[PDB]
Amino acid sequence: AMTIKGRAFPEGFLWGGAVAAHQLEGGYKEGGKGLSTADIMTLGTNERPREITDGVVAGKYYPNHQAIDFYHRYPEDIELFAEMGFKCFRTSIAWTRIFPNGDESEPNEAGLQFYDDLFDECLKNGIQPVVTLAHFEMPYHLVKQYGGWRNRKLIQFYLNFAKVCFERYRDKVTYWMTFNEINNQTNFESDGAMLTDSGIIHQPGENRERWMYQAAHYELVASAAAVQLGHQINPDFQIGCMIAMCPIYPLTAAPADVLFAQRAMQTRFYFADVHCNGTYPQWLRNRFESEHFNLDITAEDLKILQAGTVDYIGFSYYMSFTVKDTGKLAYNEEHDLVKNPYVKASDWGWQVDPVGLRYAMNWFTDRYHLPLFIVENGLGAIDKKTADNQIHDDYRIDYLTDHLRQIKLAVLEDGVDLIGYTPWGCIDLVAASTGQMSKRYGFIYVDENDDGSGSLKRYKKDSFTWFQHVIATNGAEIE
Amino acid sequence: AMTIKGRAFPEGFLWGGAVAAHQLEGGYKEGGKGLSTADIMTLGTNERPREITDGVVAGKYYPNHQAIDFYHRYPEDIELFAEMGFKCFRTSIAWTRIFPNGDESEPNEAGLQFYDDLFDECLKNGIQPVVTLAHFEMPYHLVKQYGGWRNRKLIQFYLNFAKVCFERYRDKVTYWMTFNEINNQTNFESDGAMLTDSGIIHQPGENRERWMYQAAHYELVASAAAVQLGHQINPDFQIGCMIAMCPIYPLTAAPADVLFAQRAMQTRFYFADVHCNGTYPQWLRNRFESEHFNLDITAEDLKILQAGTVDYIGFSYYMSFTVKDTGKLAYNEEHDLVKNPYVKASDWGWQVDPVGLRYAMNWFTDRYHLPLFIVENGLGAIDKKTADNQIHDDYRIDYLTDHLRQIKLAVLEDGVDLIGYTPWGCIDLVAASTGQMSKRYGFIYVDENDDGSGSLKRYKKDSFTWFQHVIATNGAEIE
Ligand SMILES: OC[C@H]1O[C@@H](O)[C@H](O)[C@@H](O)[C@@H]1O
Ligand SMILES: OC[C@H]1O[C@@H](O)[C@H](O)[C@@H](O)[C@@H]1O
Repeated sequence: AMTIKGRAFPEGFLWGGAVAAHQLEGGYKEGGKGLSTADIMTLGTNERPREITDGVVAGKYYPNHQAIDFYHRYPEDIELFAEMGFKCFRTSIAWTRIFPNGDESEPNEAGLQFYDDLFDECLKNGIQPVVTLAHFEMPYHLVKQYGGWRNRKLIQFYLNFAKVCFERYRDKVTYWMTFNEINNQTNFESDGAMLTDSGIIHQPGENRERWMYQAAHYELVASAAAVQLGHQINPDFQIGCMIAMCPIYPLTAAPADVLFAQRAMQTRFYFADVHCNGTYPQWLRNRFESEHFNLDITAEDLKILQAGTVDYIGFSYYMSFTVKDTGKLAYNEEHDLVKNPYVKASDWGWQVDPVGLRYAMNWFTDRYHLPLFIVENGLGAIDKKTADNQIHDDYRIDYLTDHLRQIKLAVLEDGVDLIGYTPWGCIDLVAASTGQMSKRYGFIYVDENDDGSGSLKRYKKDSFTWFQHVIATNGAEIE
Repeated sequence: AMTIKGRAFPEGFLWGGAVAAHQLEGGYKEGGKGLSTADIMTLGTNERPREITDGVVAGKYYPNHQAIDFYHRYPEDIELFAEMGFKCFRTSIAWTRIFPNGDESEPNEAGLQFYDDLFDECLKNGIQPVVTLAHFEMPYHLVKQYGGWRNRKLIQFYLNFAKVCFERYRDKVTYWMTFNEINNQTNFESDGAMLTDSGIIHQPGENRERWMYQAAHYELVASAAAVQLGHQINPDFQIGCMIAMCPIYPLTAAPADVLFAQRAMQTRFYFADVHCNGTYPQWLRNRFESEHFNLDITAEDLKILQAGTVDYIGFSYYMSFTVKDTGKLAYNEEHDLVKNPYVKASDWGWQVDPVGLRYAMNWFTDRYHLPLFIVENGLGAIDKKTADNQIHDDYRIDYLTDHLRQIKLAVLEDGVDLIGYTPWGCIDLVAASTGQMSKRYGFIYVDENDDGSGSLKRYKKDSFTWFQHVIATNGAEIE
């Protein structure tokens, strides 16, 4: 029964922080940038959904247009990351800075130069960029013109973008991921998931589930083609998938509940099966037939999938879910979840379950036997900044400490292969679900309110010093 | 929502029945046969354990000595199997008929001739033998002389036996399995599991768990060496493992219960991980270190394991288990199970859970992506034979029908790759746990009582006609 206190994480462990371009950069039309799917989502709340508009509508507030102005302020924000001691910085390359409309024959030089400048600023401070190519910010032109990822043509458009980035940043970036949280669209009834993952805005009469699987198929093919392409450009690239890991528990030991939870996880994680094993699960191929989807899946696609399996599994962890049998062995995330009575929840309703992260790490390890990278984890919570500009975020420290304890057990005791750990929203940024600044994740407070007002000044929260010390001690004190 | 009624199992499906040599043959010293570990186990009950004696003790009744005399009666019993329409017959080759003491330099010809005669009788009736090499009947001399599978020397002794069988029956047997229910010894406190799997009779002061893992290691190495050897002798052999598949559910959605059940299944099924993936799970290698086992595991062993992974997973299914968190993340099967309040149980306390078999089939498929073969399934129950020699075993038909429904769903809807299905104890035989005849599994009633008395006549139960019709219709009517 030996303590984990005093034992560090492995040597070479990548501590850092994670963001996405559209949530912090602002500068949404600077440098020739095109309009993205993030730029058409208005401000919402936990109770009122963001509105998805047909382009920019006069008079409406779009939080992603200016965000926190990291497009201009990155030198000073990176200084703060370096003060905390980050080894890496996980962000996205904005697709619309490189291919503003998506279907150009040549990339945008000003966009490429922006990321050279950003990555150089990181590297000058000893911080390695870790890059996600698709992160909920595809060109709105591809949505309007082609129907988004309904259209097979997007595979090549994505690959044109991937190729440019892999070549330009060949000597600057080692770790890449293809499609952020590709499996959010498991909830095929979620307008937000469908737009962010796939550029799908529902058309009357369409079969939502059918089109989700078609789009996901093309994305999986594009990912596999990109893994092969990237390795041709630089064989030392590590190219991963990115899975939203919300584990799903059975409510009870009733056999039907246990089978329903197994199918729920098969449904939410088939994307990982394809990314890692290179083949579709047969239950799901059988579903396509029994639901009469008639998907466009070719022999060439299947060959690409098998040849383009990933090097590691990047994943996010925030929460777990629970299900009971509904009477039909098919999981519909919009309707089939029940609240877990054993755990508490955040103010946005997200269940707090650190033990579930140890479960999840074992689940991925035993299924796939690949290295993992925790590329998002965090607690969205209200902060109050005091008169003397302090932020006493003990609630956020507690959440992160509790999750790190379970991660540390999974690494030291269970022997999970973990590349690194990057908390989400390390500088306060625009929330995805709601567009709120008030749902704060950061170690660094940004003085911007939900209505966009404020000085935009940055202040260190108490969690900044906490995480700085975790990094300095390589997690040794966590117990 | 299409019915499965009217849809058959796949073409080429192997229906049959399963037994083990020591449970039905009798003739325990005929033809030069040596004393086995089955021949030193006395009669018990659900409440009173079988006694394991040091060799044969005068005056005690050993049910396996004469069993049901299939050693002499096989021609007439096989006629009954052929009348039911079996495609295959799953049995073991008695290790002690081939190598009576285990360490001989040459095999026993009379033993080899017995299996030529038995297999020829099957094949003359169009029934293919399916053979398990080790099935709870190893030579007692190896236990006494070497300490059973505590001793590395048993690897070669097992391989001498395997080689002889593979060569002799090269043109008669396609499907082989190495070690029956290799994972029963997960319960390292079970005297029965330790003797039957591993030839281990506890010595005072020994660390039971440590020695279980050592023995299992040598058995896994022997299995992997045998897969390679068999394929050299006949590349068309299909050589499988044999896992006792009791799935383990969490009692509730409490995160600690879910993690404990995950570890319980990792513990009970690491054997499958080794047989299929070719490597130990890291959590378990870490356990060996933290429990200070100092196991004898060499680089050569690990190389053999990786090169000798199996062609298919043979498994038994009878029941499921449930667990709740005990406060320590280590599963001890003798103490850590709780009864599942959602299901009923047999008269020997075995939980009835057909849905769990669909769960299990998905669990193996998604973890390993190998074909499966259900080589045991059945209900041990009291039968009453009427005055007119009928046996109205509707309880047994019901159990088997309910399990076949779930199997059929797993094959037709979930797309699991299933080679065949062989109910256990197809002719009434001596129970393993207790040595009782009264715990009956068969389609064919044998008139022998728990004390060995009776005529030994065979009678068709109602389930015989039921299963004959399942085979004739290739399972099409099951709904
Ligand atoms: O992006 C953060 C989270 O958003 C939720 O809407 C999704 O369902 C999760 O899968 C995801 O991890
Ligand atoms: O042999 C039949 C059954 O015996 C029980 O004692 C074991 O625990 C099971 O794993 C096995 O399937």
